[PDB]
Amino acid sequence: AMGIELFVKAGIDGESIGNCPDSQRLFMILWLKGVVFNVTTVDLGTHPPFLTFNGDVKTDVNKIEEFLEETLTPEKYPKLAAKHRESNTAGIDIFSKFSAYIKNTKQQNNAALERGLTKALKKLDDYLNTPLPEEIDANTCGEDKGSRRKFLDGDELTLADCNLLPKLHVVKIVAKKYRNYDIPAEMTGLWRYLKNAYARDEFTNTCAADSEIELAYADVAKRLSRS
Repeated sequence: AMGIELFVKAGIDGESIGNCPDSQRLFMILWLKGVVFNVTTVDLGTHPPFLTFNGDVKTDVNKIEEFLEETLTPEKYPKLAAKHRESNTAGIDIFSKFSAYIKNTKQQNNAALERGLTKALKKLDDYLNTPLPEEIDANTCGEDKGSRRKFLDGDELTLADCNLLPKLHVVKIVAKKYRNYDIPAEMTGLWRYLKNAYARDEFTNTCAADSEIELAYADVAKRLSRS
């Protein structure tokens, strides 16, 4: 861990964190590992974020994630992988559903696309509200016999969170700005998940500005013009 330089996307200001979920993903991982590293916002354009370890460039985001978990190990660094297989697949279809929802221009399809995103969101809400086996044994579940854990896998942030949280945040900001869509408040688990993230510095200080995210989708998202 002698040399760790992280190159994330830069915002319109040229210095701030720009909208790039993959960037926030790796940023959060390094932060949660407690390792010494440097961040440099650069104009990556369409190029993905990357990092250099001891001068050697690392590429991909999934491959970079595997390297960091395999290199920064106990006892000096905490293992950040999720213990439950289900935690790594919750909400995987959300971003895809959201993108098709906000990229649509025909009003005749809006309703269906919206239900698509909502259903994807409810599945994620369901997992977060269903107590994990540990909580059931521990009797760590609420009076509603409902899960009250803070994140996907448990009460500690994991690689699954570093991957999902940035996309989920983007979905919330953009879908609201360009469709006036709100993640229903009845999805108590999902909202409790999001609020917990906003309380942790590792997500807050690695997060792009609401205006930055919105401006980023100004061309991507389309207005429901055609019937």
